[PDB]
Amino acid sequence: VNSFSGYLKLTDNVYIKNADIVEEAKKVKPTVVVNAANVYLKHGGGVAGALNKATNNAMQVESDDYIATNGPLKVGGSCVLSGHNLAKHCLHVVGPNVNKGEDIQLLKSAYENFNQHEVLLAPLLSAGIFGADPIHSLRVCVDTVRTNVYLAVFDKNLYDKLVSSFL
Ligand SMILES: C[C@@H](O)CNc1cc(N2CC3(CCC3)[C@@](F)(C(=O)O)C2)ncn1
Repeated sequence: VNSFSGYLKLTDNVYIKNADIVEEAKKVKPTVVVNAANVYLKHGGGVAGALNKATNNAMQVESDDYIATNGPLKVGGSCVLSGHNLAKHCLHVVGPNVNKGEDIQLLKSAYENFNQHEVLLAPLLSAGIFGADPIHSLRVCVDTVRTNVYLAVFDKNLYDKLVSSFL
């Protein structure tokens, strides 16, 4: 038993809700919140901009030190950093950004990072400003992640569409 409330169950291990991942995180304080990161951990907009703002920019400060030490992530890769006031940990995961021409097949590799964590609160990778089809992203999530994933979908309209088209 865990504290996630109001999710629709899609599969044995994947759950979905219409929620602001930021407000979902502040209430649940999950062990892991997933950020829709880029390789530079520049958290300017989309989910990343919203998460970072909710930490009062502490996420960005920590991220800049991480990059200064380690260099950029790989597309399809991830790193674990602090969850600040939102979660114990933040798993920064880089899905491909279609608006940069990145290969969509890397979306599966991105979701594989979730399997290193028993339970996660997460957005749909490569959705929103990353330019991928959220329905494809949901399919890859279901077909790749084996651990327990609670997906927060900000837009009520897309949420309804994802549920209604889910196979
Ligand atoms: C209130 C909002 O500002 C932040 N709260 C969100 C956003 C979100 N999206 C997902 C997405 C990141 C990968 C696709 C995104 F960038 C996009 O849909 O463009 C933003 N998902 C959950 N909560």
